[PDB]
Amino acid sequence: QHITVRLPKKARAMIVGEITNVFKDKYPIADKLKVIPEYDVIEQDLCKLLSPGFPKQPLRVYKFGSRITGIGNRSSDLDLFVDIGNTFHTFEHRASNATVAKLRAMRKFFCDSEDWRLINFIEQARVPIIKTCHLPTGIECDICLNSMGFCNTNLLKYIFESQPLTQYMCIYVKNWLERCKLTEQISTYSITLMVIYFLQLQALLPPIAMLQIEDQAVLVGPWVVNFAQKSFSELGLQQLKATVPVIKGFLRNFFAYFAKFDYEHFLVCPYIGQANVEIAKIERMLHARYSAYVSDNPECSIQLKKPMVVQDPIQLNHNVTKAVTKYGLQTFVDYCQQTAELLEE
Ligand SMILES: O=c1ccn([C@@H]2O[C@H](COP(=O)(O)NP(=O)(O)OP(=O)(O)O)[C@@H](O)[C@H]2O)c(=O)[nH]1
Ligand SMILES: [Mg+2]
Repeated sequence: QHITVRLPKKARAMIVGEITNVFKDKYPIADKLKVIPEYDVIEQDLCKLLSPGFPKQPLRVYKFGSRITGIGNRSSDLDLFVDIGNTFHTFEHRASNATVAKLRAMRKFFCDSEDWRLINFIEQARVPIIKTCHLPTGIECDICLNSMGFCNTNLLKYIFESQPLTQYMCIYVKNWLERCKLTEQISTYSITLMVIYFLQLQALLPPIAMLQIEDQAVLVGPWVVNFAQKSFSELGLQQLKATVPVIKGFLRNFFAYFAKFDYEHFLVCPYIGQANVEIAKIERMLHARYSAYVSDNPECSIQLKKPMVVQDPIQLNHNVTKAVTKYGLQTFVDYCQQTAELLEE
């Protein structure tokens, strides 16, 4: 514990190499993948496959995840939420056995169909998923019955489009995480929220709470999933031109910030969007819907007694890094420190 975990060579080679890849090559690819014809085919085939099994039931498919927000690549999976029976606005604190049952019933169709290959069936994840290759396109699809990802995907799109610097940084840190082999502890989504929070502290992104001042709210259970698509100019937020030197400097400060962050006392909190949000105080700073929810359901409050706390800005009871261990956090912090050193001018 007294020794820093050495930054893996595969990451080191990417950092000391020019960041020009993302600006010139990976960004155009990521932006194209927000919309391609292949997704239409997948959604159609999913409807063709499943609606026979649920003939008299409403059915809609939603695309979400890294491809749809604009930080994906060629090899990314496509994340799909299949809503059977208009469950969109229903929130399940934990995947209900009925929901698992629904997914199990859906698995059979992928095994018997010719256009699909069942790759994996994951019942015991936070979000149970069917992992299946859409053979006509070769795209690996992760199919779930949870609407929240679609909702926070629409928020990230608004953020990325309003402040492209955010998207460049998420592409960079996503690749960094993969080269550091930290994906088992710190997910792409977690680090996306950390980029967003870091830029909120630079007065370049709004607190999400400032986009949900109600006058109306769209809810999934107790969570407010819509938001006002405010002009950044009416928020006084300047929209930066992303240049290689601008991205490099913000990346350097991003890594230095999370290298020195106090994870024992503070949490990453894009909902509040302010510095030094205390773990001991966050639950009283959340609004009436959260307060009422945990009052009646104390067991569903955010998990704060964990090495690393990164709060989802919509599903406010979700610590996205709740799985990070003491040593996983140490590794992340050590890598951030060495990365910042390598990015120094
Ligand atoms: O803790 C989590 C993880 C994931 N998600 C939601 O699930 C989506 C897909 O989750 P994901 O694990 O596929 N992460 P993603 O951003 O797609 O990146 P990649 O590694 O390229 O797949 C994310 O983009 C979020 O919308 C959550 O809402 N909470
Ligand atoms: Mg994904």
